[PDB]
Amino acid sequence: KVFGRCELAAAMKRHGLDNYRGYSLGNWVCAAKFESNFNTQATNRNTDGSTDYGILQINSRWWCNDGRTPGSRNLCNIPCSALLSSDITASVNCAKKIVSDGNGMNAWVAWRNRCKGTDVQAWIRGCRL
Ligand SMILES: [Cl-]
Ligand SMILES: [Cl-]
Ligand SMILES: [Cl-]
Ligand code: NA
Ligand SMILES: [Rh+3]
Ligand SMILES: [Rh+3]
Ligand SMILES: [Rh+3]
Ligand SMILES: [Rh+3]
Ligand SMILES: [Rh+3]
Ligand SMILES: [Rh+3]
Repeated sequence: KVFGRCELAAAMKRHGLDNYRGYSLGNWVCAAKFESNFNTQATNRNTDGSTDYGILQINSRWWCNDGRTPGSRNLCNIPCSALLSSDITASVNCAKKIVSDGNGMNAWVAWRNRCKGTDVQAWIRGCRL
């Protein structure tokens, strides 16, 4: 499913991301924009053989099981395919664990390089939230 910007903002808000670990909703929407272009079905292979899945491009190296990432963990206790669903519940719940692990949103390289320090509020402008 390819979310609209405000549609995704609304779903992220309902699921508790707004100000989660101190990160305003615009941070999460900006991250999703540059990670996946709001596409829940997005996948990308990493150089190390792990794969990133879903709207927030969650990595099989640590967070989910895809059966093809040797030596990896499954800290969110989910198949990576759960992260591709039209329902963002699994991605949000796993994202909450990632952002709590010490590095905050710096875990998402595209957030660090493209969202951090910018006017992220722009990403939720106009939405009925
Ligand atoms: Cl914001
Ligand atoms: Cl594996
Ligand atoms: Cl932080
Ligand atoms: Na894994
Ligand atoms: Rh808000
Ligand atoms: Rh890499
Ligand atoms: Rh399985
Ligand atoms: Rh649901
Ligand atoms: Rh839902
Ligand atoms: Rh502004």
